[PDB]
Amino acid sequence: LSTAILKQKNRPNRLIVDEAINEDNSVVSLSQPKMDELQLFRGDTVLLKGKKRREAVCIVLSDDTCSDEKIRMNRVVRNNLRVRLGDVISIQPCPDVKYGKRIHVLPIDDTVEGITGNLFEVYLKPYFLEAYRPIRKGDIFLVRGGMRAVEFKVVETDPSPYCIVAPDTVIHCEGEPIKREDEEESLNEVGYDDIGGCRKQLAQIKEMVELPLRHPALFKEIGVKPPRGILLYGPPGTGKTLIARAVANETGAFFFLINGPEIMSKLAGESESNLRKAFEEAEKNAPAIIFIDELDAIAPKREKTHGEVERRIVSQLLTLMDGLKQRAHVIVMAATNRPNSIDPALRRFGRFDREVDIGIPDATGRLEILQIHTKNMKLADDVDLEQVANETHGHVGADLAALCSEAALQAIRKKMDLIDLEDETIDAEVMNSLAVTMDDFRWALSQSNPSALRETVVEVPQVTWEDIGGLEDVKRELQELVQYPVEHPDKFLKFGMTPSKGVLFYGPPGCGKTLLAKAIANECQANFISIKGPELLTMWFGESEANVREIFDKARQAAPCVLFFDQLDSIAKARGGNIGDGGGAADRVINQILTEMDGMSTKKNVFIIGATNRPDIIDPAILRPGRLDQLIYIPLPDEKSRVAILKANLRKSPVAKDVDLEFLAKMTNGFSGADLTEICQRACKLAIRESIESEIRRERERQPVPEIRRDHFEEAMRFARRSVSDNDIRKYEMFAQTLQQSR
Amino acid sequence: LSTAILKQKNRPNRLIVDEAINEDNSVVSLSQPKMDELQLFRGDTVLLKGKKRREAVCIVLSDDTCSDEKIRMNRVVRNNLRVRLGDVISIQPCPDVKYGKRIHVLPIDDTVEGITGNLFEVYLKPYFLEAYRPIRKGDIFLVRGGMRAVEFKVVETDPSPYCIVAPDTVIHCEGEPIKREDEEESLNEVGYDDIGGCRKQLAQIKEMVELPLRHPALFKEIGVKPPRGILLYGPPGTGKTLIARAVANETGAFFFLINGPEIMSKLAGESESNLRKAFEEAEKNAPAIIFIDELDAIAPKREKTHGEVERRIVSQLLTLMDGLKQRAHVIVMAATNRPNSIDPALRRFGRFDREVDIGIPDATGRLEILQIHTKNMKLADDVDLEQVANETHGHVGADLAALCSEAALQAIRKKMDLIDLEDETIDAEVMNSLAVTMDDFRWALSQSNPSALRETVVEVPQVTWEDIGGLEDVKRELQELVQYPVEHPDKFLKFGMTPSKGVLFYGPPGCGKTLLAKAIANECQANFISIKGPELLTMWFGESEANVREIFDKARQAAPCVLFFDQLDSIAKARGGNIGDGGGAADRVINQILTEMDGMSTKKNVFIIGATNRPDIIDPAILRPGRLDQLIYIPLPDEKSRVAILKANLRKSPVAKDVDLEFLAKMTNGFSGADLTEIC
Ligand SMILES: Nc1ncnc2c1ncn2[C@@H]1O[C@H](COP(=O)(O)OP(=O)(O)OP(=O)(O)O)[C@@H](O)[C@H]1O
Ligand SMILES: Nc1ncnc2c1ncn2[C@@H]1O[C@H](COP(=O)(O)OP(=O)(O)OP(=O)(O)O)[C@@H](O)[C@H]1O
Ligand SMILES: Nc1ncnc2c1ncn2[C@@H]1O[C@H](COP(=O)(O)OP(=O)(O)OP(=O)(O)O)[C@@H](O)[C@H]1O
Ligand SMILES: Nc1ncnc2c1ncn2[C@@H]1O[C@H](COP(=O)(O)OP(=O)(O)OP(=O)(O)O)[C@@H](O)[C@H]1O
Ligand SMILES: [Mg+2]
Ligand SMILES: [Mg+2]
Ligand SMILES: [Mg+2]
Ligand SMILES: [Mg+2]
Repeated sequence: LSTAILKQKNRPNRLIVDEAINEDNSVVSLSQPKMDELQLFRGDTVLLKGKKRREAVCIVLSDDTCSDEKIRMNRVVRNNLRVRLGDVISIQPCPDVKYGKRIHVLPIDDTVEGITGNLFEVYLKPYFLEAYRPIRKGDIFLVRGGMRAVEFKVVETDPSPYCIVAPDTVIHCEGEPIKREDEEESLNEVGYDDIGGCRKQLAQIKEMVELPLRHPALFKEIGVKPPRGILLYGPPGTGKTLIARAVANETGAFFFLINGPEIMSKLAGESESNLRKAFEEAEKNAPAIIFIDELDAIAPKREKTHGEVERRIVSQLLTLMDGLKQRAHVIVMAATNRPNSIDPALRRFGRFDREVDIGIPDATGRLEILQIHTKNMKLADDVDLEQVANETHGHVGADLAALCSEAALQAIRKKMDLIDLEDETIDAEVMNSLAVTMDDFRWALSQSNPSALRETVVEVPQVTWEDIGGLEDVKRELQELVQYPVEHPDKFLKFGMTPSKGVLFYGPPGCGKTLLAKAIANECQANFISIKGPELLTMWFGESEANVREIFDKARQAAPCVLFFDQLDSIAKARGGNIGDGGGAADRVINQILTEMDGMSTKKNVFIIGATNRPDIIDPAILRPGRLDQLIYIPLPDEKSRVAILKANLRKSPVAKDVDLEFLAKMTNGFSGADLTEICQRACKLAIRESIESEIRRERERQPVPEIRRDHFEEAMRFARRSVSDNDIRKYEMFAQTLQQSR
Repeated sequence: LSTAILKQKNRPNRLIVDEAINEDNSVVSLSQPKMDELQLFRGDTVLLKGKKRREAVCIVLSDDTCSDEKIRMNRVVRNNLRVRLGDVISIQPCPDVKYGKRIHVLPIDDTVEGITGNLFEVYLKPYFLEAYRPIRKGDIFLVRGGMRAVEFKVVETDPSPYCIVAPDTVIHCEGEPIKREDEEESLNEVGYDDIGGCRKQLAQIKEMVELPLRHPALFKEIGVKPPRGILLYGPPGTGKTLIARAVANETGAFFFLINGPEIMSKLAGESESNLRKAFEEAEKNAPAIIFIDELDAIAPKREKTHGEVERRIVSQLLTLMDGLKQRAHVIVMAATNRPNSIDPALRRFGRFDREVDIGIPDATGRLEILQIHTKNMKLADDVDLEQVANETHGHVGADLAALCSEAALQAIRKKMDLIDLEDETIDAEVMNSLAVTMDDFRWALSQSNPSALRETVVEVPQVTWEDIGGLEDVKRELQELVQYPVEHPDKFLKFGMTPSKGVLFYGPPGCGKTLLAKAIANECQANFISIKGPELLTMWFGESEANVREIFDKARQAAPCVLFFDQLDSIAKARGGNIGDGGGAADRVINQILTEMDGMSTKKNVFIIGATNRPDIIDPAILRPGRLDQLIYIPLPDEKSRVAILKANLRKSPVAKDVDLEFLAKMTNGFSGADLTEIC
């Protein structure tokens, strides 16, 4: 119930926005029982409160067809109130609305292009002649007249912001034409409703910022001071500065914006004075909100700062934050991608004391974000955004916006066959037939990738489970560990049993350890991170473990995720394996991997997979419970599995019907999966050699091979060798025997 | 569908540029049926649109010999329209072209060298007398008369930009003469047609940079904002800066350049101030393009950056791209060859959201690059660019340009002994005779090596397959090893199986393991990286693995490449044999080689070949198929080989007829090939 502040509550003034029947730009209608409930009289002026602090004046009337909870209200004041159909607005009477003296209204530039008539007599005089229409400073109204309808913007009113347009009120239209860009930017201004997937964080921010500034007495009587510093921290793209934009657009208090690097100045000491002057500018316009974007830019650790001016700036900020209690009416926010780099003194109680964590949205959060970004988008009927939000597993809101933009560009590509770039104009019918479909979202989802992982992505060959032969039980387990919590989250969480956070693959080389990982990457609907072992190591001190920390943190945001540590022999070898280990850089890397895997334990599933080649050198601390709990032995295929391996490799290759894949398996008593592949590649190469010789033979006399035959496999069989010998197999069993005895 | 934007849809306005017959500078010729198709009347003034947003005005005159798909025009308008014979331009009516009031023309300096008379009366007044010539600002036209034909530049007109030179129109030529260098630079300006091998990338960049600018209504209708950030990445020489230059040249929007290190300044807060001033200037002149060249110079990782000024620069860039005050129709482009070094915050959407990879071109793309680079050059008829493109395997566009320059330099060299360095002038006959032959491409190609490989280059003693005696079967496996996947990639795909890309040579010393590698380096048509074993290893903790990674990454960039390990038992030994071996780095290097050879990445045409004296210490993982899958045993020569080895050594050696090499093979039984050479 921490979101009770978000709940819009029941107010009699609340009404639903609906299409108008006869309502013009200055009159609205309410139902007669609602008029009697609100004590609203016909002919009274009423005020409508919408989103983004947008307000308008209209006359209230009675309509017997109007629902009680609903209002009849036309589109001009819809755009004025910045609301759409279905929205909830507030209505109250406004007394003491006097006759207007002078108003300055100016047309919209694109609504008057090519128009040279007398604007007053054609447009303003007939519309306001003896109508007594109520207006507001900044109102937009559409007037019919001349050869094309014209919209105007009110620029000045006398008095302001409310007055009555009387027949003797001075109305003039001279002035510079208002550009469309300003009106469009004001219309597309961001509000709270733009924000999705962070309702809890939105409630926290509102009750930390808006409620104290709006009602300081409500806190005063109970005797608790408002929170003076709020820190918004999270991974890039989550919507921190979007929250800042929403607050700045829909708060009552004056808003001051500070960008960290902007504080810097060349003159000696002027940067601290700039921070100071910003704070006193907040002082004069109290109450106020200060937003310090990129706080880590100007607030590093003073223990680690090598510059005098930066250290002075941090200390000056600390002094200002300490005095912020003396201010009593100023609230400061800060957004940072790395909260850990900020000096801890700025995180002490009384300085950024309450920290809000803007996190990765869930499935319903991603659905909300997608719906928000598709509100201006035009969609067909086949589109279902719930599936799209389901398929985006680790995507942050910025990634979802990128997905929507890519899908729109894909629809534009689909229409690019008809549209011509070099054309001076675009046809109307082609423009109208343009629309976004499910196929565009599916293409975008194909090309979609979280921005956090673009540095860990690798191009993996196309591998599907049918490509892998044998290991049928192993395949089921891998789907039973990965696919069930991904597809059935409710089952696992309800039971409450602790999961295995690892599956170590130990087996002879070429038996499918890496292919199973490729199958996970291509099929399983979870973000995949492939870590080649010795990538994380760095010769420079401290960074080698840092790369381990960031990678483990990197998979943390994108849960569901699979962290594939290929060849654990390098990063995680036995403690004391380097008996000297004077530097300890390898040892500290092994310890760091231990810290992270034990460090995180929560509902969101992050699977760590290691495809070790020879598992005995691995530190057993990795294999001990709590880390890599489940182990799968990837064995050499038997006679039945080998036939599947031969079929899976040869399924895309045209082969003779005479070739018996069952016969080849029993001859290959001990061959691995890779060895069976070499038999097929060797046979394929021999067929190519014949085809090259055949085509040379035919062209030589003038101046082939449709499929691999039985003789081709016969010639390729003699070159075949058994890669992994019997002695190598025993050690792989020996590791299992030692673990089984301990188990 | 990806390159749908690059389709040049056929419209009647699209016409082929053709030579002139009797036309002067101010007219072009169209076929009568095509005129009736577009309702064009003879004598009408029309507006011509060409490359690089270049416009010209010409009069339409009918010709029965003019093709319906072609338009006749002279050299002057073609140089005005920045097009060539065989290009496509758009022709449309240009009404309301008024009579000129007063125009300013300035002659070209090199056409007036030695002319001291009144340029007006000598050239211009006869040129425009009762002609009503249509002219446009910036046009270049040549006038005959006097002592030498003189070109003129129209720098200003009244009205603008189109007017007709009427008899009363004032034509004055006073002013500062125009430099030749400026005209040359403008004529050799770089456009979208100068970039080859990047059709997908050009499609993406045109969709991002050109399409929203030219049609800012499609996105308004569909209700989205097109991506406003492009990050071009790839190995050096692929053309990222070239694509930036083409975009700057061919766009109408204001274009601002930001070189990386130019931002840095002495005084505190001047780097942030410079970035802010650039972005504010772009915002004022919206729509605009900002190009940040060498972005990794000023945008490194904040967590990996020591100096606080650099982190402040990164934060300022982050706030400028996306902050509380969003950008106003500004597109930001950047080019780096290390996209991973860029800070992770810059890569998300609302920033460098679209990352476009300028990869190494394949055969057809590099043929396109060669055609682009040879359009200005003059070549003999015997040349074949297709063969030159086929032979250049790992070359990048810069390397192809270097090949062209080297070939032209060889063409100059061939004509050197005729001409003199200290002579005042070159013989005109030598200049006319001068041309680039196929021999010059062949020589430049022989000396041509990729830029990526200018470090891993060694001198090889030029061994041929005939130098190696015996090993007849092994040679056939080696020749078809590298030839088949590159010469016939279709055959593998038709049979649908991956080629084998690994060979291990093991045998007694002196039997030709290193010799076979020498022959591969010369005879085989693929890049060759030869590295001895221990050279990769380094004192530092992570360097020894990073060295292995960059060699394999370098071989991938140069595919098809052969990566030969001279003593593979050095760098690839059995793990666990020595506990505490060094810092454990030797075992980790084996792991690095293991993942690079066969891992989760897609495998290119990189053939890994290794030779080892003692293969028993080789790590069994390295021997697994998919890594050195073929284990070739090169044993001591039999009697038949011992004859061949003796003959191969002495093939260039004058020997007596009486000595019988056949007997020598029978006496030696366990002799190695090195031992046989010792006798010789
Ligand atoms: N929860 C959300 N709901 C709706 N839109 C969102 C949400 N989160 C992000 N976006 C959108 O995705 C983009 C995120 O950019 P923005 O700069 O606001 O994110 P940020 O995480 O605060 O940034 P940074 O980490 O760089 O400070 C914007 O286009 C924003 O509108
Ligand atoms: N079950 C299988 N079905 C089909 N192909 C297989 C199978 N097992 C192995 N292969 C083949 O072997 C190769 C896969 O080797 P992989 O990298 O998975 O081996 P590994 O057991 O992880 O060994 P290592 O990492 O020690 O070399 C591919 O060429 C693949 O075609
Ligand atoms: N695709 C291409 N088409 C035509 N010419 C090309 C192409 N790529 C490179 N070139 C040629 O190579 C040079 C372009 O170098 P450029 O500065 O664009 O490379 P780059 O990839 O940006 O390099 P770096 O990353 O080192 O800055 C020019 O001489 C140009 O003619
Ligand atoms: N088959 C051969 N034909 C001709 N010369 C040969 C042959 N085998 C060896 N030689 C001669 O042996 C000498 C060096 O041989 P090479 O370097 O190829 O041996 P290797 O087997 O690779 O040795 P190592 O593994 O010990 O480095 C050269 O003089 C070369 O001419
Ligand atoms: Mg932000
Ligand atoms: Mg593997
Ligand atoms: Mg460059
Ligand atoms: Mg050797």
